[PDB]
Amino acid sequence: ASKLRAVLEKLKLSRDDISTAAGMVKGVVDHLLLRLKCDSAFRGVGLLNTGSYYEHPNEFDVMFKLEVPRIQLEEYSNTRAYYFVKFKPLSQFLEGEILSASKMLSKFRKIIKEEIPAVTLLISEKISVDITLALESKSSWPASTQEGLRIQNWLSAKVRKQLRLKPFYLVPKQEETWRLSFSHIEKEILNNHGKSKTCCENKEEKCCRKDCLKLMKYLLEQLKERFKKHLDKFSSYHVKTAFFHVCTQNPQDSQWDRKDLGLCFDNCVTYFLQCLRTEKLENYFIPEFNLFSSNLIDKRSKEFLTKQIEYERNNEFPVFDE
Ligand SMILES: [Zn+2]
Repeated sequence: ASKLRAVLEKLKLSRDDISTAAGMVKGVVDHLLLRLKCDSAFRGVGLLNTGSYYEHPNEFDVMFKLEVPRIQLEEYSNTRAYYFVKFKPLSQFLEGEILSASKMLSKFRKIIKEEIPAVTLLISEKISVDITLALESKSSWPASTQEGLRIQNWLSAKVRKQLRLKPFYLVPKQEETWRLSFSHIEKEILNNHGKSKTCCENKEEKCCRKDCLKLMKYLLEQLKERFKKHLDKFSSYHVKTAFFHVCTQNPQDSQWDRKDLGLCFDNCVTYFLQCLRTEKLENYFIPEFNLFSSNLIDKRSKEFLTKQIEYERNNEFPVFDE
């Protein structure tokens, strides 16, 4: 549809500005990586490479991963996503048997501080980088994910098995808990997203999946930008999660034809609206973890965002107007 394509054209205008800043961040990040490598605790550290930039302007997100030897997890309450970690030289942060996140974060923060979720939010001039520490575990994924990643009918059972052989990550968050992270898998599915292995590799198989995700993120950004903080709790992660569920529901590449961009976008919006109304948005990897629970976002805010998105959809997205 013309309006949506005009919006996608407008977003392209900002590409080089994002590009150039990325190389400035990358220079600083490359610089911290080497100094973190000197410290005993962080000697194995490396760059995970994930998030918006890696997937397809002043804000950037970077994850530092650290290989931790044979890990053992303990689920904080019945949270599904939060854990204490223990083992089957990081013993300096051991609270007896349990790895202290705030001990690890304090030194991690101090080293970067010396050099100059999120751990560090740091600055080169008008560049905000969030830097996150992630423990890497090459073990089987925890049981809370056993019913997650429901890609079998879309990306295939074989791909699901291959993805679950990859490591998983833990990011520091009733204190001292770590949360599961699969940002590496999120990037892999967005960049290898078709039922056809050649989806978006030639002119006959251009789908509109990525453009739909971009449009959904831009929709939420624009609605937030209009308010000085009713929508503070909503993030691009909610939009991305909802988008993954919509790919599951529409597994065929022929359901994402570029010429059907308007209909595909409507699908994404209508699903996100359903999530708002039912107050349920399951983490794509951890189904019992409800991103839209009342513990996380009050009923009123969810109700409020429902009204605006409903208004936008019923009037052809005036927020996207010239
Ligand atoms: Zn494609």
